[PDB]
Amino acid sequence: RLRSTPQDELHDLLCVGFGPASLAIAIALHDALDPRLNKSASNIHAQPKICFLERQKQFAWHSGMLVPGSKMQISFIKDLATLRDPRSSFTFLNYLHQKGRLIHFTNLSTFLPARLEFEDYMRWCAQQFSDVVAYGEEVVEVIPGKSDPSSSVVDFFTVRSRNVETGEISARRTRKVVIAIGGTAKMPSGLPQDPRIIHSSKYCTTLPALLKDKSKPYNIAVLGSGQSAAEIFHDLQKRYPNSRTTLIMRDSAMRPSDDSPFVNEIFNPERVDKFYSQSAAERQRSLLADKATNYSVVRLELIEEIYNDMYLQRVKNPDETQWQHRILPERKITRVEHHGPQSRMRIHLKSSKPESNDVKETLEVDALMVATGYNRNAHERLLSKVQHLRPTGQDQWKPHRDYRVEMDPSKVSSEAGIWLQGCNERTHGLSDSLLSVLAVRGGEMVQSIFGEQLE
Amino acid sequence: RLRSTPQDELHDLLCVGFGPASLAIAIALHDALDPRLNKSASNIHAQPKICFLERQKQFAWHSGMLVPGSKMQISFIKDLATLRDPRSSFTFLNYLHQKGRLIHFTNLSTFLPARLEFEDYMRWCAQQFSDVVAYGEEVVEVIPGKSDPSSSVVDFFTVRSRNVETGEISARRTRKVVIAIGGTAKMPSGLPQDPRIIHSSKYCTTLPALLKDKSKPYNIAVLGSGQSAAEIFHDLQKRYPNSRTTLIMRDSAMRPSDDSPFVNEIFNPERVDKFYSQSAAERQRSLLADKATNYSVVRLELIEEIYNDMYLQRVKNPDETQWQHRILPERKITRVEHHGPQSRMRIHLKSSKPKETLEVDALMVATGYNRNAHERLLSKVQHLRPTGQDQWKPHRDYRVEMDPSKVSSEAGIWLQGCNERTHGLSDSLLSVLAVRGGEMVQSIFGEQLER
Amino acid sequence: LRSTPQDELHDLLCVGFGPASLAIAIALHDALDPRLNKSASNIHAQPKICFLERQKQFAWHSGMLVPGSKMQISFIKDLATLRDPRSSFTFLNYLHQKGRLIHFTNLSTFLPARLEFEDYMRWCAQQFSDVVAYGEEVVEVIPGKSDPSSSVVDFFTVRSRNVETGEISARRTRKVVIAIGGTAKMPSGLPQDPRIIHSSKYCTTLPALLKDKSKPYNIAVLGSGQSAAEIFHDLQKRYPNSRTTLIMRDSAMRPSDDSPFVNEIFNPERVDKFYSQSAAERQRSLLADKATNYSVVRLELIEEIYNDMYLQRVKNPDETQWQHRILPERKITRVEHHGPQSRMRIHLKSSKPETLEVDALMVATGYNRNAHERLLSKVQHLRPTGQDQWKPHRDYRVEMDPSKVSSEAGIWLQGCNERTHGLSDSLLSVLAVRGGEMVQSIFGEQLERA
Amino acid sequence: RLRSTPQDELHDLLCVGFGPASLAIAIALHDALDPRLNKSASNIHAQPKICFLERQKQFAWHSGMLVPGSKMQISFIKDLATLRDPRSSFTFLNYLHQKGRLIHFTNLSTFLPARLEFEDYMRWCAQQFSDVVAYGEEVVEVIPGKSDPSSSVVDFFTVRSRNVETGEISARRTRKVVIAIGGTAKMPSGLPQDPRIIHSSKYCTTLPALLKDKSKPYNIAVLGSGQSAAEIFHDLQKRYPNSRTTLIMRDSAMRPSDDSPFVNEIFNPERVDKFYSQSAAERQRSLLADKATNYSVVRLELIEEIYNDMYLQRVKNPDETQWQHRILPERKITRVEHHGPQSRMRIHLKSSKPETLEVDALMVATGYNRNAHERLLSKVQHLRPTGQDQWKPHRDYRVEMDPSKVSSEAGIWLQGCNERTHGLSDSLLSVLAVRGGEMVQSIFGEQLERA
Ligand SMILES: Cc1cc2c(cc1C)N(C[C@H](O)[C@H](O)[C@H](O)COP(=O)(O)OP(=O)(O)OC[C@H]1O[C@@H](n3cnc4c(N)ncnc43)[C@H](O)[C@@H]1O)c1[nH]c(=O)[nH]c(=O)c1N2
Ligand SMILES: Cc1cc2c(cc1C)N(C[C@H](O)[C@H](O)[C@H](O)COP(=O)(O)OP(=O)(O)OC[C@H]1O[C@@H](n3cnc4c(N)ncnc43)[C@H](O)[C@@H]1O)c1[nH]c(=O)[nH]c(=O)c1N2
Ligand SMILES: Cc1cc2c(cc1C)N(C[C@H](O)[C@H](O)[C@H](O)COP(=O)(O)OP(=O)(O)OC[C@H]1O[C@@H](n3cnc4c(N)ncnc43)[C@H](O)[C@@H]1O)c1[nH]c(=O)[nH]c(=O)c1N2
Ligand SMILES: Cc1cc2c(cc1C)N(C[C@H](O)[C@H](O)[C@H](O)COP(=O)(O)OP(=O)(O)OC[C@H]1O[C@@H](n3cnc4c(N)ncnc43)[C@H](O)[C@@H]1O)c1[nH]c(=O)[nH]c(=O)c1N2
Ligand SMILES: NCCC[C@H](N)C(=O)O
Ligand SMILES: NCCC[C@H](N)C(=O)O
Ligand SMILES: NCCC[C@H](N)C(=O)O
Repeated sequence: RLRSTPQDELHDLLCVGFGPASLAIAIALHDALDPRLNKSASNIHAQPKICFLERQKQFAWHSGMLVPGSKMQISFIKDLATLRDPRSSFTFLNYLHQKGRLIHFTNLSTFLPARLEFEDYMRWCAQQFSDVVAYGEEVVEVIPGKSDPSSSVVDFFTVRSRNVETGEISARRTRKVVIAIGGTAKMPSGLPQDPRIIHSSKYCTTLPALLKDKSKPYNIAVLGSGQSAAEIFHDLQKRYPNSRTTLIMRDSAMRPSDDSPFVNEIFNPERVDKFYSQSAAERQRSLLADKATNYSVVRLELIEEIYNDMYLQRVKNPDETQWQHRILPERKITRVEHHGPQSRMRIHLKSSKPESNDVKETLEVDALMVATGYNRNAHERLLSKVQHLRPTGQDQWKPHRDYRVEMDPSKVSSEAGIWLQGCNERTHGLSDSLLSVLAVRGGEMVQSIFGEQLE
Repeated sequence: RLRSTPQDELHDLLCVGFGPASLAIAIALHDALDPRLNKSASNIHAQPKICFLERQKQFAWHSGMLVPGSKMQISFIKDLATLRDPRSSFTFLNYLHQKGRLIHFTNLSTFLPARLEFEDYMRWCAQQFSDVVAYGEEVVEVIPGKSDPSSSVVDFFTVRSRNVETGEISARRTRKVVIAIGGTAKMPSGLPQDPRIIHSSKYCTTLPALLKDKSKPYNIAVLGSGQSAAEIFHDLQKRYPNSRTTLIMRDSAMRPSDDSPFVNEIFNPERVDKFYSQSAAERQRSLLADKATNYSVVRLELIEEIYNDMYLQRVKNPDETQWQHRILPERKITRVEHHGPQSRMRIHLKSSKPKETLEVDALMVATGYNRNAHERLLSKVQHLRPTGQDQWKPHRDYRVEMDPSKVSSEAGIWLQGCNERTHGLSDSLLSVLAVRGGEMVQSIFGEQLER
Repeated sequence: LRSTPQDELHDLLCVGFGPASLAIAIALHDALDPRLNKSASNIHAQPKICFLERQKQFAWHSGMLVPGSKMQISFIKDLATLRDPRSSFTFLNYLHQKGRLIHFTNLSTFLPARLEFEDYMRWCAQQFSDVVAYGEEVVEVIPGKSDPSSSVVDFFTVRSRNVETGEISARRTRKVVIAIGGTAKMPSGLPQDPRIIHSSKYCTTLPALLKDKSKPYNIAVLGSGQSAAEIFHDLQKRYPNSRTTLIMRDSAMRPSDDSPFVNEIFNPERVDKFYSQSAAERQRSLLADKATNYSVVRLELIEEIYNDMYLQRVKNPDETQWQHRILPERKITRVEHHGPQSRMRIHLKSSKPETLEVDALMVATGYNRNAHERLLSKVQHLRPTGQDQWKPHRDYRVEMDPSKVSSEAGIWLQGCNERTHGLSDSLLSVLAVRGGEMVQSIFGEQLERA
Repeated sequence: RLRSTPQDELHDLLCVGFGPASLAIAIALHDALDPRLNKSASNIHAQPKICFLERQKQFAWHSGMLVPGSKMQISFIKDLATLRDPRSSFTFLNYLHQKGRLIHFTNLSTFLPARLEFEDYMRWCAQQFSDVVAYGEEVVEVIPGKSDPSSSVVDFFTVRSRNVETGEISARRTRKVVIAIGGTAKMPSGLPQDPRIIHSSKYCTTLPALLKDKSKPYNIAVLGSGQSAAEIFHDLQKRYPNSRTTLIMRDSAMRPSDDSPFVNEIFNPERVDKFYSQSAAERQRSLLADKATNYSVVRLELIEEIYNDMYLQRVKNPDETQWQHRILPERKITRVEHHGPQSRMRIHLKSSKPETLEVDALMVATGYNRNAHERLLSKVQHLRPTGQDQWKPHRDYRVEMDPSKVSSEAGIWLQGCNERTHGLSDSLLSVLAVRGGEMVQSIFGEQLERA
């Protein structure tokens, strides 16, 4: 439970996006006000005026990548509450207990539930906050607010959102803003725009509408060699059984993701303090050394499955060029021909060896899945009408350790501010975009944003 | 947490033993009284008068088998509370959080903590009941009590215990008794008593006192082929590196324990209802069908290590009879000669099918456990049973049958941990303790807590 | 190995050309190779050998080449390695010849796909095409007396029916090997119907019955061993909108046991120890080791099937609503199948000492290994008087009355001797070593003279 | 069996070293001369005059690192013959069959034999070449020979070795030389030389002579975080149960070695052709991208074991600084005080980003160098093409020589030190079986074809 604020009142906090980062904040505030879990909150009566705006029509966790049988890449103990308080009612185990499913999950013997199940757990959590989440609202800008228009100090912010069904613009006033909008699809700048070129994030939701007949002999290419690329390549061979699929990667091979126990301690919540305090050179060097814990890597078991699928083809035909499904390593796409009335595009491939008697290959494909990752800079556009409130000379938003961005103290009241969530890897460590530290961080955020107010 | 009852007052419940079974009852009672876990408890004034008697000097979980590196045989999710309420403060995960170790345990990636750790967890739990647990008290009998002697109705029980340090006998009066005393060492009937013949349960605590010099080339035999035998045999080779150890088993081979997921559902808490209601013939048949889940089986990984160690010996010497450590299958012990001043006993071996001798400094007897010590403990109330029973018969709720004309309905005796035959293969393990503790709190204190 | 003209007196005739006989062909080849056996340089006389196989080409339980099915035994136990790793008929040399050895090395598995191990044995078998007559089903074995003045049987006539033409062919031999594997075991209570198909004919017969891979068929599977689990699992992929039901009289699928100490019962050198035990001892031993082979599923497939069921529970807590269901501790009491309805009605009762409407029932109830009894009925009078069963010696030669059968003639059994020779007899476990033993038993004296 | 050549004759081939690389060459020549394996070998009555010089007294494979329980890091299929011919009598599987051990190894279900076992397998191979291997001979230089008086062309080489027992210098003449001397111990340039500073390569042989009492509470430090460091650190805690061990590494963590299936194909024999023909810049980039397949990495299972042991210490005491065994990451050694009459050295630590210990010994597990052939060949380096400062092998491992200074019938080959031109597999067992066969063609092809 959290009771709603009338839309027109001045909010204490408005959060943009209701994915796992914002949801853990919602959960942490709930637990902070629960006197059974927090002996102090016995004397507390007033609840902060909180509001969440989410672009999707309901809570959903990367729905375009809910590939049948995909598993989480992280232990369920790192759910949205347990590392902060195992007694919380929002643990994965308590959710299973409520679904009457806990003993059955115990016999699974896995730390890595299906992505479908973990979505249901977080959907189960999120439903308990329906009175403070406005769905179908896409935030478009954040503009400065002044209670006295003749004042030179901004003391609140107006968040504007467009309803995804009507297009109507709504305005909500708040003292503090959290931006937790995840990542945007990153496409190679050389690729043209075309309904047959689909980022991995829209795989489950748009590809079936393009290629309607599940038995047709489509040619489908996949670009990339990380977890998204591997899952799409593996699934397409099951989803379209008569298809010819081609995995295109600029590396020489899929490489295994690293979560060996010592290396994995960089994701511990208490490391965030050490990481933040290092110099920019140390943080950059560290992120590069631990690259294989998260980016451009595939879970070993899935590498092993794809290799076995390829081995079976080799058993049937010693000639790799005749295989139904193929991996073309150390290639890059140099041209995509897509104009004209035909269904298929023509992809031109050259070696990915640095430009420093080469051969060019062509493919005709009905679709190209682009599994080339994500950017986390969409907040720059959302915050562009308040960036003049930054300190003189900053070209980028600067979060402190507590995730609040730096602002000119003469332009912004100390009672107003903006916080960033999920886009702070460079200052806060490889865990920032993941589920890794969300439970603990939600607690930190509730202290940071509401600590004085609750006390 | 739970406040004490004066020793001389009439108790609501007395529990004999403070192992995991009693600890689960204590925890569930705490949780039933916790307004965070039951809003239907914010309006509860009186805490029931509860008492626990434990013979050991502190909480301890088979400390004589705390073999270096030994692991749990069950997922940590089946702890003393989670399957009943994951919000409990007595979960394993919350314990880790209090110890500041939760994130580190996460990187272990295991469902099977070290036995040493799970002991500390339950010990951490047990400390919060220190005001209601009397340690160093060995219960010796349970005797019937009558508030009106002129009556034919037993309406309470007197539990007598001997202090392990002083020998003083104490008497406590209670309306209800729980017996949760675990198992006793099962010894083969043909073996004589000798300080060199030591049951597995006393391995860590007695053997080092006997074989003090860790460098001597002792001959040590081990009898059995279940989990206790496998762990002792493996550990002896590290503990006494120059020893010659011999594993003696009547089966042909160590066999893996079965916790494959469909088979493992017999341990689910909700199976207890189905199992309890089956006939005596069906109950026996299923326990025999599911034997490989618990008795006479070794965790697959431990077998593989032992086999690898033997394989390495074969690499060094192809003649098995010259090996330092040996496994002798399909053998039974027919005689042990032990009378004499000489240090070693002479073990005589025969085939286990329906001359070999070993001279040994010690024999570890890893032959399992019996669970009927309650029969001796309850013999002075045996006349209160319905006429014709030669055994104590627990109902589904674990309360034993008593002649309704001889025992008041407000008094009773419950059994815990010794009911495998009527309640399933999960009765003696950690499997259903969290849910079962909750059930017991309902059965014994439900009416009292509701009013 | 060079062929023998059909009409000549053979030294050895083998009935069946599956893995059991193939191991013999391979072992005889190696016994004659001077690279492997120095003495064979002084042998130019090859024994007169011939193989009769009922299938049109070599094939290894092809009605069960289920997509993704794996071997249940390490590739080291191929058809030659445990006898001689230098043999050209090893699995590793096959991979090397196919140019696949390093790629297989990167698979890091001891358990090849069944498809692959079948191709490995097919590669072996093709090198014996001159002594294998395919499409020939042996129908009887009949005694021969070469000396009209004696009553002593000193050879055998094996007659076979060609499966395509029906012509009956007769071949004379001094010694016979029967290595015809197993026959489908069906529960005695089940009626015959084209919709009731044993697991051995799953891949080959069911597709002809259920042609539309997308139709919402109800398909039941009976049993809980490796075949039941592989079919139950595959049907959910093969007919994705189907409703499948696994019917078992046990309470659960149970894991197969190949832990290292238990598994030593399959070692080649155990056969001597096993054979010499009493009948009661051998019977007790087979019962104690049942979980090594019968009524058991590889753990990984159990875990997989359980995971699929768990996903259904996530989607719907009501098991009775599931697309795919397991009904444990059940038995089939009646099958209603006479009628125009496309579906049969299966009647279920509890198996301790509800109905389904199904388009098909897969019967995964295992195999019998006694078909040799009918094949040998015209020589049964040659057994020692008082024996009601064929008795193999340790060397697999069946006992015969020395006053009725010349010592130069005899009959050997392969694959049907579990009760006398151990759990390894019907499997691949000891075939390479046993191939060697058979060549010594059958050709030892002849190869020495030669 | 290859027959020996008289010591004073002109050899066709002389090999420096008799480790696995040279042994694979010996095996491949044997197989090339076997008419059972190569049909042509029937019409060959001329065995090449071959000789091997090995400094150790008998075949031995990194005996200084035969840590109890250490395992191969490579599938046994990549033994010294199988990838070239599975029918060879020198396969690992055939060795097991000859030792009567094949079925027992099968029940192990592993591709990774114990290093102790794989050592014995290669020793079993090596015994069959005893007539052409001179043990106890340390090669010190290779000198050019001119058989034609007044000529300026080198057409043979003199290999000189010192007897390890007597110190006597022997001279052997050959037209072709193979250098296969493996790697030399790499020590950090800042550390001083002291009997207490011991490279990992001498762990099993030298540390026990230094720290003789296995029960004393030594402080033993280990430097590095690759496979050698991890095995020693792990072993020291078993070998010296009361010691205080400290792992010092400049990385932040031990990282797992990569042999996942697609990545691992860089080790396939046929990749050598692809790698060799790539540009110098492309080869350096590829070697950098695949580093985690071989250098500064630990087998995952071993990392997990070390992490488990540390977790247990955390269970016993939450204060990392009080643990018996400790890991100090992101440190480098800046100073060692060791000139003193006190038994312990003083190690000074600073951050390894761009504290003191007192220890009885420091194990330096800092890897290997492969450039000792430069010193062995220094008296023939004037024969390199003008302008080369380094030895350059062709694809077939023959080093380039000025065609006007060296007869085409003479030459020198390198084995194992050619990673920069031939791929990450060059120094390992990965391609030895195939490569030996290639070497037999390269060195003896014309000679065997004329025969
Ligand atoms: C397919 C896939 C699978 C995983 C992962 C990534 C991907 C692509 N991740 C990493 C992933 O970032 C993480 O699991 C969470 O989604 C991060 O939560 P955030 O709320 O910061 O992002 P996220 O993208 O989840 O949530 C942001 C939300 O904001 C909304 N939004 C965006 N713009 C808006 C606007 N203008 N107005 C209103 N709402 C807006 C979006 O609709 C979305 O709901 C992961 N990590 C891990 O530790 N373990 C794992 O197993 C995985 N699995
Ligand atoms: C070495 C070993 C290891 C395990 C297991 C057994 C053994 C021998 N078990 C099974 C084991 O029975 C179970 O884990 C618990 O110990 C069950 O606890 P109980 O409380 O029923 O008795 P348990 O034996 O624990 O404790 C009963 C207590 O009663 C006391 N007592 C006895 N008589 C008394 C008297 N007259 N007066 C006072 N006190 C008395 C004893 O001192 C003891 O503390 C197990 N199960 C599982 O599910 N997972 C696992 O990993 C294991 N591990
Ligand atoms: C699906 C499946 C999978 C396996 C296994 C069984 C099944 C059903 N087995 C056990 C199996 O029995 C063993 O692998 C071999 O098939 C035994 O070979 P046999 O040659 O003795 O019989 P098998 O059935 O192979 O061969 C007998 C042959 O005789 C022929 N035949 C029969 N009657 C004839 C006649 N009258 N005239 C002419 N020819 C006739 C048949 O056509 C057949 O080819 C196994 N074991 C193991 O160790 N590892 C494993 O992975 C497996 N896998
Ligand atoms: C502890 C350890 C363990 C392994 C490995 C390395 C180390 C340090 N390796 C890599 C290793 O390099 C490989 O196993 C082989 O030993 C390489 O064989 P070489 O014969 O080229 O050198 P190697 O060092 O084996 O042999 C060279 C020989 O030349 C001798 N020698 C040197 N100088 C001489 C001189 N001047 N005169 C005479 N003789 C001289 C030496 O005595 C030695 O015997 C490995 N790789 C892999 O693929 N799998 C694995 O499991 C392992 N395991
Ligand atoms: N002996 C240990 C058995 C534990 C049981 N498999 C369970 O899951 O409860
Ligand atoms: N059903 C297959 C059993 C094979 C047996 N484990 C063996 O190793 O021979
Ligand atoms: N250091 C050992 C590397 C061996 C290599 N992965 C291979 O498979 O050949």
